[PDB]
Amino acid sequence: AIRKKLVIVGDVACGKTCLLIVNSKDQFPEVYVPTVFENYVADIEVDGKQVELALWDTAGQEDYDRLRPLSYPDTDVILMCFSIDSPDSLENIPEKWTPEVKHFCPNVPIILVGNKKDLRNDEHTRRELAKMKQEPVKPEEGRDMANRIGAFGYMECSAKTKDGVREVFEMATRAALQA
Ligand SMILES: Nc1nc2c(ncn2[C@@H]2O[C@H](COP(=O)(O)OP(=O)(O)O)[C@@H](O)[C@H]2O)c(=O)[nH]1
Ligand SMILES: [Mg+2]
Repeated sequence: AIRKKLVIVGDVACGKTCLLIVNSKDQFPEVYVPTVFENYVADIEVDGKQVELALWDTAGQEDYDRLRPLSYPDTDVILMCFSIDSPDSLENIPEKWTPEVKHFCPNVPIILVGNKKDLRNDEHTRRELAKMKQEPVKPEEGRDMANRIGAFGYMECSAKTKDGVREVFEMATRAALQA
């Protein structure tokens, strides 16, 4: 079996841990975990190709800026996340996440992921953003950002509804295998 390491980064609350936890065989309600603390492994076949992806979660706060790089050694693919209900989280993609990842993970492919796709048409989300004269991120904005940062691809998903989640991890596996 081919062994690859994946790291997920992005602002706190943008859905990183939930995205990884969709893959987990075992589930544990009413426990909030800042990061996946167990050795969670994704088993993905890509055209008769048994690949095991170790999934590494990260803490996005500024307080962890000096310890977060402990997660980066020997990474094979990055999931770089923002959330579609948070224009601020997209702004931090070029300003914080891209230079940090390119520095610690040189030449490692980046999948840019827009999380919480279910919230784009959600009435409450629309109202909360609208009161500050904001709106959910549009797909064209994610595509434009993937171009600016040189990402391998841009994909949208919802850990809540599960839409797009498979594609994220299958594309991350395809990315990890090119090197
Ligand atoms: N509506 C919706 N909420 C989500 C989704 N993913 C995560 N959440 C919620 O967003 C909050 C933060 O998620 P979490 O995975 O802990 O974010 P992290 O800080 O990036 O790890 C939690 O309350 C989740 O229930 C999603 O796809 N859709
Ligand atoms: Mg988390």
